[PDB]
Amino acid sequence: FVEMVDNLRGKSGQGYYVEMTVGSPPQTLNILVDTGSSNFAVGAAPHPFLHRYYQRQLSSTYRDLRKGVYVPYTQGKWEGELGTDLVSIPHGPNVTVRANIAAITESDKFFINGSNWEGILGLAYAEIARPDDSLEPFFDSLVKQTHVPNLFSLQLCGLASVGGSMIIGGIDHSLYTGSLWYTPIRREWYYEVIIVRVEINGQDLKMDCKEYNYDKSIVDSGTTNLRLPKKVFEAAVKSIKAASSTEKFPDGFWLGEQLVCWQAGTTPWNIFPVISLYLMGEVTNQSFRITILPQQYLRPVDCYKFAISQSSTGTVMGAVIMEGFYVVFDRARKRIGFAVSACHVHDEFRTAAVEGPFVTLDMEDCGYNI
Ligand SMILES: NC1=N[C@@]2(CO1)c1cc(-c3cccnc3F)ccc1Oc1c(F)cc(C3=CCOCC3)cc12
Repeated sequence: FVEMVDNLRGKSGQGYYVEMTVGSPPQTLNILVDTGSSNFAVGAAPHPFLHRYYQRQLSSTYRDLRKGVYVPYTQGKWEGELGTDLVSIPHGPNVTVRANIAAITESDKFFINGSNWEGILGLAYAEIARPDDSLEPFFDSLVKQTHVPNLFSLQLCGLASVGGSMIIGGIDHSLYTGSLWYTPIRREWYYEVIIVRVEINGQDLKMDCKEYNYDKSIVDSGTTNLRLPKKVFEAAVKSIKAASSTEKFPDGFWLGEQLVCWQAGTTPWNIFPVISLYLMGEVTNQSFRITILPQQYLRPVDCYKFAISQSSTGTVMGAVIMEGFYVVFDRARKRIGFAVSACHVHDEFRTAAVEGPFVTLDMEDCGYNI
């Protein structure tokens, strides 16, 4: 899938985007790739932050659905007008599909000042689409209307410019080393998974594993940080604090309230512990683990921010997790694959890892239910 490699760009902390076209003749837009939502929505008015926007008046293939959509989320809001049009991905499969497009006509804290994207591609499932699950997500339309296989994979490589690959309809083996290990998609809404054990430098946090997935754990390309439920974050910080105690930092730093700095080239990587998440495996009583480095959870702003934070919406495996791995969203088999990314950032002492099998009992009890 050579044509799709390196089809993602971005700025640190502002997400990864892919070039798309909408309408006839095609209008080119850069679109944020978001596995944590399910709408395709694009700027359609001259907001001052935008390089460009969708001009429905210029598209002969535009169809109005004559319905509005209103989308508040935890950190912002957009609203718009529903329609369909022809959509393609220039550095994707050689196909063109008729997709739902929300033309964004009002927004708050959605667009980012200085960013180079103009819309959002929600790759999650219809259950969390707005206004409801009748609005078919883009990927659902793509698979229904073409022979593109029902899967995609992401290699996120990490203002400094970031890069990556979105392989639509397949897997590119040059993007990872070792084997893929798969964890089940628990339910098709978000890309929900189940974490069955957590270790900091190989030391089990020893919490009831339900806490790790309260109220859910998801794989989310549209979140920068690793977000952990409050109780788990407390416990994880406590352990990370202890493991790194040879150098002392202010309390606010652990809350993301301030940075920490060292002289260029002397960041003490080795004093910071690795973080391991064991995920439910494909087989009964079988798990595997993924392990990330401080290179993943200490974000450049040599100064750095702590990129793990507390959550009230469950665990979010954001860019901090994903930049460690090649991640396969195997929708066809209701599973997510992880393999060590060929592009992840590390040092000569430690590298991100995907390892298994491990023996883990009562993994079904780790899932949260109402
Ligand atoms: N993953 C996720 N995507 C969000 C929030 O988190 C998001 C992230 C970004 C962003 C910002 C910075 C860096 N990287 C990003 F992806 C930008 C804009 C943005 O917009 C929306 C949005 F409009 C709706 C929703 C939802 C709609 C319906 O229910 C599910 C949530 C989520 C998001």
